[PDB]
Amino acid sequence: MKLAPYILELLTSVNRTNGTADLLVPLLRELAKGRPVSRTTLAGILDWPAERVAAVLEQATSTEYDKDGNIIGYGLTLRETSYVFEIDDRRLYAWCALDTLIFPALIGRTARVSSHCAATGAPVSLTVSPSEIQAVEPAGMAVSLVLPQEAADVRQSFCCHVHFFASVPTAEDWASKHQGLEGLAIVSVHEAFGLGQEFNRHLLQTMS
Ligand SMILES: [Br-]
Repeated sequence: MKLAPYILELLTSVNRTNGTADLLVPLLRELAKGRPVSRTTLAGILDWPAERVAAVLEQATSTEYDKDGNIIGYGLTLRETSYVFEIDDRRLYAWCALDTLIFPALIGRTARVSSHCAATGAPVSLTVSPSEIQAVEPAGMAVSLVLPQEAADVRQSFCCHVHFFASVPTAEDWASKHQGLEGLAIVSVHEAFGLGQEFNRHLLQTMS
């Protein structure tokens, strides 16, 4: 549908803290290897002062850490979620449905994505490559969107309301019960993948 309001707010959230975009893509690529990522490793890859890496990360209040303070989750995560993101036989996870559609282009890999419909519990799965989706099951799979909020916890304000559904009508029935969610909208998974492509396009512009 008319997804400009979502594109816009998603970008404002990345652009809100300088360096977030420059750090995101390298971190996603390293996490995609399936192992925890240290702050020092990230500094090395970015050629940034440690102080700089640390400031960006402190603004990203949903970031997940392990027992050593290594990064293990930033959209893409090693900690189990409802969104399975498998790349060459490494099972990783994503914070939400839209993340699984965005990451393949950013890490340059095709992913076997699977979840369950948030309305009915039905299995859903698809193959997401940098350019396209395939093997969409069910064909009519849908995604919920809400509007991102400034200075709100990203996982609790956005990611946790952005689900896969077995169909648009199934998703729309569900949405009619959750109209308190700001900007709640239902789109097809193809529309959501398109939204991810526009996000990624703008993101790569923001980068140095
Ligand atoms: Br609009």
